[PDB]
Amino acid sequence: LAAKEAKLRDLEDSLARERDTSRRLLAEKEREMAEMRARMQQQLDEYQELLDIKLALDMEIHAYRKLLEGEEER
Repeated sequence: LAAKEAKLRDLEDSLARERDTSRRLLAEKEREMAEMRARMQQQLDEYQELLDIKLALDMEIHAYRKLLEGEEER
C-alpha cells in the first residue's frame, strides 16, 4: 500500500474522465442525430409538396393536349 493507494485513485480518475467524456460525446452524436432526423422530415415534406404540384401540371398537360385534339384536327 506504499504506492498501491495512488493506483486505485488514478483508476477511479480515468473512470470519470472517460465515462463522462463518452457521455458528452454520445450526447453530441445524439444531438446531431436528432438534427439529422429533423432535416430528413423537412425534405420528406419539401418533396411531397413538389410531387403533388407535379401531379397538377401533368393534369393540365392532358387538358391542354385534349384542347389540341380538336382545335388541331381535320
